[PDB]
Amino acid sequence: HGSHMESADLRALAKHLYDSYIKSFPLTKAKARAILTGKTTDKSPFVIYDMNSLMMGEDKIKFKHIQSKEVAIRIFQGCQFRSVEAVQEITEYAKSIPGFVNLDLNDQVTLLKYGVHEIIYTMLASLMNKDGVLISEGQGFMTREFLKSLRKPFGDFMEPKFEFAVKFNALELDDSDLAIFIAVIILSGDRPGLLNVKPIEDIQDNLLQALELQLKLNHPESSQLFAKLLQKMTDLRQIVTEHVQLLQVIKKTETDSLHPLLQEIYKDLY
Ligand SMILES: Cc1c(C)n(Cc2ccc(C(C)(C)C(=O)O)cc2)c2ccc(C(=O)N[C@H](C)c3cccc(C4CC4)c3)cc12
Repeated sequence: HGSHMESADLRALAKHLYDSYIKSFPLTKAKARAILTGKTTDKSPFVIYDMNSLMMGEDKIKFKHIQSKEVAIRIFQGCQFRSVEAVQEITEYAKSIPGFVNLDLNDQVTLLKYGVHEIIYTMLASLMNKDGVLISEGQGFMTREFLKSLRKPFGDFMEPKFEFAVKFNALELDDSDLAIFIAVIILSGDRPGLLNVKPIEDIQDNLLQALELQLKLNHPESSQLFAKLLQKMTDLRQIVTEHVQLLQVIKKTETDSLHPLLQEIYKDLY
């Protein structure tokens, strides 16, 4: 429909959330895609396609701590070290969402608990194509087929992430669309264990309308793209369930997981 004063607010909200999306996250989908196509002035990332290429990229790494079994551990421990840094960047973006910090602190924890994994899955699509995924803030690129070649419990922990990304990146969403799409996931008013739901649903419905207005403007072709995104929010919860069910098996009937003190030692040291 036509414009008005309310449309001026949703476009300003979309820009405000976009400004926070650029600052909260260092590698946006715009630059992440520019690295994959080689059309960026930055150096080409190191490619990990076989076991031999992996034993050359680790020589560029500073540390050296964990045999064909230590590979599946170091690789898994790697994204675990980015997942902990992910929450740092996701929380800063969540705090920048207008009205999130005014919620109850117990709800802010509950929204971030069940929602951070879906954002990790969502933003992971911005870093990967049909061949591999960008790792270490665009410094490396690990092949999808190489992640399949890992040991049996670890050859299937990245594949659900690639299958969702191929269907998700087929929508050609940009940083402006993904900015509003993440906030809607954060402000999911039906997270198990919320205190005040009404103030959260007001923000989500406000973010939903700012998202639908964004998609109608930023995507003239392909109607019902807003309905396609809402189905992806339902797909993520099914994928996170299969991921958290697989993560508890590798952390209890496989690895030791990383020690709590060692993780903070590696964070502040390098
Ligand atoms: C498997 C893997 C993925 C898939 N990546 C991409 C990735 C991007 C972005 C995200 C988030 C969630 C932040 C996102 O933006 O969506 C997640 C995963 C990686 C990024 C870096 C590394 C990694 O080993 N680094 C260094 C070398 C490192 C740092 C500390 C400790 C160690 C080893 C214990 C000694 C290694 C691994 C991976």
